[PDB]
Amino acid sequence: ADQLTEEQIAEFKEAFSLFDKDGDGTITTKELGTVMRSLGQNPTEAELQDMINEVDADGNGTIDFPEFLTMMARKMKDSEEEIREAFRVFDKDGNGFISAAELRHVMTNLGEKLTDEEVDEMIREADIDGDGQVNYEEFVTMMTSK
Ligand SMILES: [Ca+2]
Ligand SMILES: [Ca+2]
Ligand SMILES: [Ca+2]
Ligand SMILES: [Ca+2]
Repeated sequence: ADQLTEEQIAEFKEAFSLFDKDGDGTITTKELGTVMRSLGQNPTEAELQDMINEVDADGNGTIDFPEFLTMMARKMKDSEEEIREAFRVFDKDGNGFISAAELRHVMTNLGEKLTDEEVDEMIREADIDGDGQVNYEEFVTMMTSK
């Protein structure tokens, strides 16, 4: 159930507005296809009717904000949870920080051999305050939800 602040809904409503081109508050297959053709996609009509249908709670044939949002919050919510759970696997001593030895050790046990250099590269494309570690905040920014 969408608890959400005023900011992520400002994001979700923007997300919606870009789909609802003529602004009548609902997204049609024709409006969905346009967006998707725009982003380089190649869908069929049967495909679009299929997307509009799994989210069309009231079966009227178009997606409205309420319907759009229920679904976007469920997604966003499943994602935050799997990123939260992933953090738990790397941070094996619970300190709230994933260190190189942590990441290295885990990668090894995960079916992957990495060098000292490679690990530092990973724990450095995420590290925003040069301390040699990735905390949950830094981690969540790397794994932008999904
Ligand atoms: Ca519309
Ligand atoms: Ca609907
Ligand atoms: Ca740790
Ligand atoms: Ca850090």
